[PDB]
Formats: sequence, C-alpha cells, structure tokens
Amino acid sequence: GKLKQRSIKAEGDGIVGEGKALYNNEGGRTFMYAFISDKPDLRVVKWGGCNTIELEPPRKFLVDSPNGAQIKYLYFVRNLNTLRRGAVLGYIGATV
Amino acid sequence: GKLKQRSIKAEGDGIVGEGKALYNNEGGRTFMYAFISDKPDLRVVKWGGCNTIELEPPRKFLVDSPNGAQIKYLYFVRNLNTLRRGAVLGYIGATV
Repeated sequence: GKLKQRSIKAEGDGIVGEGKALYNNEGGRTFMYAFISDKPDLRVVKWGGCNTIELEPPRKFLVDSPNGAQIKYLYFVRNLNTLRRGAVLGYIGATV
Repeated sequence: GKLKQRSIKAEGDGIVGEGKALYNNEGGRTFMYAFISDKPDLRVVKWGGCNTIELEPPRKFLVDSPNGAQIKYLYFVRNLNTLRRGAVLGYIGATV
C-alpha cells in the first residue's frame, strides 16, 4: 500500500488530457493502478513495453484547491482487484 | 476512502497494551476498521455506546524512527470486506 504517482497524458475517442497516474512496480516489473484527471470521457492511457491501458468509466469527486473546489475524475484501470481499488481510495482521501 | 484515527487500548487472553485505532464514522455513526499496536497477541478492543471489537491475528510490518526501525503489528477487525481492507493499507503506506 506504499504507492507512487506520475504525470502522464491520456486519450479519449474525443479528446486528450494530462493527469495523475497512480501505479506500482513488483518486483521488479511495473503496473498502473488508477488515473486521475480534470476531464471526463477518457478511454485509454499509453504506457520496456508500450502498453494500451484502458480505464473504467471515471468516478467523480470533489477536491479543494484555494481557487474554489474543482471536481476531479477517477479512473480505475479495468479489472483491478477490489483490494487494490481499496488501496487507491485509501491513498486518495489520504492526500490532505 | 477517508479514515480518521485515535489512541485506544486493547486486551488479549495473555494481557494488555496500547496503540492507534483506524476508524471511520458512518454519518454520524462511528466504525472501527483496524488496529495498530507495537505488541503482538491482542484479541479485543472495547468501543457512542461501548462495544466488543474482535481483532484478527496481526500482520507484522516495518517502520523507521529516532529509536531505530520498528516492528509494528496491524490487526484487522474480523470480517472486514476486502474493499475496506485495501483502504487501510492505502492509508497505511500513505502516512509518511
């Protein structure tokens, strides 16, 4: 549950937008957990190894910047196990 | 996703000891998620009316400090759902 974040950019059929990729490597080898962006409607992140990484429909949430609360969008990678889903949320609402 | 904590005290068939409880209130009804001591072998935490919280056999883990590094023990309340389990670990490795 000790987790790392990266700026990467993403694609919607639309559409493109920057964001926050939270991910983890093991041992050893690397795999991304969730994506957090300013904008809805994204479908994919491009990730050795170039990877096609597909997101779930985002789950929206409020967050507090000193320029008004902005709304952020949270995209889990497909078929993430509930456990790591949890881990995400855990970390998320933990950045305060 | 959002957790809050509290110093509380715990019992075991052996004896007694102290630590930090990770909990999150249902609104406004308060829910205990897991317990982090410094000692193994604890089985219960009494609880907004008092209550019996059964602990799971603790999961050892490692953390730094001014006295060196430290063996910590983390006890999940019995029958937690996997989603909340993950949230804990998320919070856990977040707090740094």
